[PDB]
Amino acid sequence: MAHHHHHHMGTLEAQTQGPGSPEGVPPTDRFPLLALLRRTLTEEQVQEVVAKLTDPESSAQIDGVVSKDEIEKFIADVTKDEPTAQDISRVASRLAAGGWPLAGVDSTALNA
Repeated sequence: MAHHHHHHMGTLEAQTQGPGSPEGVPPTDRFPLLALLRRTLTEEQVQEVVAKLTDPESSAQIDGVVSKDEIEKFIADVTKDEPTAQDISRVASRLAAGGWPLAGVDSTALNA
């Protein structure tokens, strides 16, 4: 009820850059790209969501519980206001592919 759905209207494949060529970066919450806080979760903000999500201790007090719905909470927490299957899927893709220690993860593919 009330909730509509704007169809896929967006051919604007955005580019990336960062400081130049972001690779070899350590898993540090404070990247230069974290100077952007907006409703529309771009890569940086998604990687931030997962950077928070990946700490199972902190989540236990941020909202007070640990349940996988937490993804939605953290997304909406980033001024998204609108955690849809898109957001949950992307974030989930990051944390799913974000296999900690040596899982074969790319230290550059975390950017776009």
